[PDB]
Amino acid sequence: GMTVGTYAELASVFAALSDETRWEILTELGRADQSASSLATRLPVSRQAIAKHLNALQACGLVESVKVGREIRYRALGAELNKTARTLERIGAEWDRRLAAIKQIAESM
Amino acid sequence: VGTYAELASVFAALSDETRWEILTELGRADQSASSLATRLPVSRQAIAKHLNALQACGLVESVKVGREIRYRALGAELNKTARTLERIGAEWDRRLAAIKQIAESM
Amino acid sequence: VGTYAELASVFAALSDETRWEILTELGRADQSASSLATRLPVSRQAIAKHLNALQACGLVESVKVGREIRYRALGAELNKTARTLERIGAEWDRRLAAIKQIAESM
Amino acid sequence: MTVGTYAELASVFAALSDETRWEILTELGRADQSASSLATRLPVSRQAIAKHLNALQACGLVESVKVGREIRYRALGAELNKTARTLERIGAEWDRRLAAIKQIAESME
Repeated sequence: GMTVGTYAELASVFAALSDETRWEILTELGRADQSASSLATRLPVSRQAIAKHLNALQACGLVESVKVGREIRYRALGAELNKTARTLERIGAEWDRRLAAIKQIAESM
Repeated sequence: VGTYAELASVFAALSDETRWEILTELGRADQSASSLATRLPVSRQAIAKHLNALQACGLVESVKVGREIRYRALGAELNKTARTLERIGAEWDRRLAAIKQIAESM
Repeated sequence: VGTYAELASVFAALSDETRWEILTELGRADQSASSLATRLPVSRQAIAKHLNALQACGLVESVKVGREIRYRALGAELNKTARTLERIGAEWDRRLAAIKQIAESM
Repeated sequence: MTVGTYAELASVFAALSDETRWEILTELGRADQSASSLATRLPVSRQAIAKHLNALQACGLVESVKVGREIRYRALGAELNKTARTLERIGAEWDRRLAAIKQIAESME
């Protein structure tokens, strides 16, 4: 389940989710659509850093822009968190099955 | 919660291709650090540094087997992380579905 | 949906400036095509054409008054139009509010 | 009922002067829809739908809603409400003036 293809496909998500500040942004954006200037007013992160985090989050599919008329807001999306979660379950299940084989053969008289 | 600090650490550990390679190895069989250094293009020292990061976030544990230390990959941490992401994603998905229904339903 | 053919005709009538100018003057008081010419900076040709359009969409009616024909603005037709827009507007504002109550923080 | 009222409302009156634009507004007031969606629903060409949408956006009766690959449109009540306020005022004034004339005529000897 760990193939290099999986890692290459999820690498940008893993990188995105490796930062506490990005989780802070995601949590905000999963609660209510917000502008970058809403986020800047809330968090101790500069407007330019927020822009960079938002671009990284949109590029890997964790955030989408929502532009209504002239107003630009952002929204967190579950699709990539769900995909990541399914992959981490499948890999966790294989490690578990593997561990069960080893425990079982340690018992063989 | 400390939940986001722990998520960030796990993804920081997974984000590195060398750690992914180590976990791929361990996935298939628990191994000593010397074994991993024999198999991979990094030094015994680099392996110990990666292993420390993998242990510190709960993805690997060391275990003394006879006269040697082995490392094992821990499914429980992948399952816990997955369950957290499923919770969070289900709420974002509920909200998206609600928005699209009121905004777009034909 | 008979409403929208009639809405469109009312707005087509209101959409021309010189026709607006005539209509406003009638709203002040009924008058003949003659008195409209005397009172307004407009041609007799334009009055004839716009009075026809205003009548054909129901915003004005002609009345025989002794030996003259006068034209009267029909505030009922404005009120019916305003009431229709207010209903429609209300139905669009409710959908907007609903979307908003889900999508953004109130 | 000033010529300033006309100057500002002129583009709205023009937009509302076409039954096809009313049909497009009715659809967009019930559901945000793409131009493609509208063309599936109405016997109007995509070119015509595009021109009408441009017209409706320019006077503020519709806004675009852009989320992903998707561009949709939404009817907004705001200009309808402003127009209705103005027509209601004008109608009420005509009624007042008519009543005042009736009293003048009754007092004529």
